Amino acid sequence: ANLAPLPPHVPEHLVFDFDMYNPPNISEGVQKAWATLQGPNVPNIVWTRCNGGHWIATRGRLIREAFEDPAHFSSECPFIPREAGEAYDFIPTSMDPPEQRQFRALASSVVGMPVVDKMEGHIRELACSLIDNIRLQGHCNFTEDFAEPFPIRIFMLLAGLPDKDIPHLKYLSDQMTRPDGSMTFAEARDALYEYLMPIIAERKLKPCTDAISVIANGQVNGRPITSDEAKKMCGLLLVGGLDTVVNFLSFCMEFLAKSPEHRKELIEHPERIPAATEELLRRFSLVADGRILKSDLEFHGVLLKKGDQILLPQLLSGLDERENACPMHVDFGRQKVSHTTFGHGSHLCLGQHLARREIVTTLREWLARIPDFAIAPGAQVRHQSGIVSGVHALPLVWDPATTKAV
Ligand code: HEM
Ligand SMILES: CC1(C)[C@H]2CC(=O)[C@]1(C)C[C@H]2O
Ligand SMILES: [K+]
Repeated sequence: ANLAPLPPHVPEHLVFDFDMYNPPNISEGVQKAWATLQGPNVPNIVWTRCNGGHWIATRGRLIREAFEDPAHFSSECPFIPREAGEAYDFIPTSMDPPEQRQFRALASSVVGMPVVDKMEGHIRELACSLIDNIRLQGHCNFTEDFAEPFPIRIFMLLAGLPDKDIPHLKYLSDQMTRPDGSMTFAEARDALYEYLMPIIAERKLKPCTDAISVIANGQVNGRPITSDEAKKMCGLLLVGGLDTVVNFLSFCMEFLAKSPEHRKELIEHPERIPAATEELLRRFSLVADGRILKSDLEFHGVLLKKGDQILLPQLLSGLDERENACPMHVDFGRQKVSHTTFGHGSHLCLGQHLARREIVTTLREWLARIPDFAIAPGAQVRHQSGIVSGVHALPLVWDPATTKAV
């Protein structure tokens, strides 16, 4: 990991060379590898020299404080490294208020609770279909056989995209969150745009009721959304639809495959699933992005200079022992589940109703049919970090005679 030379305004004792794309002991799990930032030795604000050099807030309180302070911590450059944050132009995420407010309203229209409730029957049926089909085999590669097809196919149906384009779209979205290096962020962004611009154009000529039609034919400030804004908005929805829930589901199922007491609780008390969903979202939070400083700022005794970037990992607040006692322990009866998994401040995630509904459906439908399962013997479940953290592969095994037709 290359280290950028230490800027002169940054003092030595705050330096902690954390690589957000390669955190230390990832074999303990990516959330526990990020939590090394909250170890005993570690200041609450640190400078890392990796990825061009940037600050990191490591505590839930400072993360929330920064997220509620867009006048100082701007969304104009929200990704590390700078080159990616500079090329990030998705809408509404790259706008500060009040400008982002009306775009947020358009985006919210296509993935909001009215749309989730409209899709619920599609969501239920595809999840049951996927889990039937594999129920009698006694094994699966969960990432490939459920975690990817279930949320992506729902998102493609909501956006009206053939699905068939999934391999290409999935590969581009991955490039922007956990890059492999064969493309810059801008190169993946520009390929996503070449895909989207003709569909947007096609859909102003022949509108359907899908999400891309509704955006391209939308309005901000009483005037038509432009072609330029429509593709930056549609692009954002495509990266969240393809690379968030997908990764999160694998984390949960890996947890449940090692935790029979937790499985039984959700089978015997199905009304507990929504609360367990919240506690799995805290424990297996997976997003981390950042902000750029609009001005010099003395932040809890540390001088941040105009143009510094600061990583404010959304996943860290709920792993913070100051927010949740015994934070690595999953407790479905936790009296207060404190987290910022879906963000904080004016950018709080718009697709979170879709995500919760997909997570709850996975939990209920998988456990109604495959109540007993395990990680394959001698399998290594390998994690991966980035803007969105993930799981490489999750081989599960189970006895088909202990499954259930429903
Ligand atoms: C477990 C699943 C998900 C998690 C943890 C998650 C996380 C987040 C986080 C942390 C942010 C704030 C980023 C920032 O402050 O810069 C955000 C924003 C956003 N997310 Fe999600 N997301 C998930 C699923 C989805 C899905 C499926 C969609 C569907 C399109 C989506 C759409 C959006 C949008 C549109 C925004 C921008 C809101 C704004 O900037 O005003 N998310 N998400
Ligand atoms: C940070 C996000 C999770 C959020 C904004 C992004 O770029 C994401 C990676 C997808 C979208 O939902
Ligand atoms: K920008």
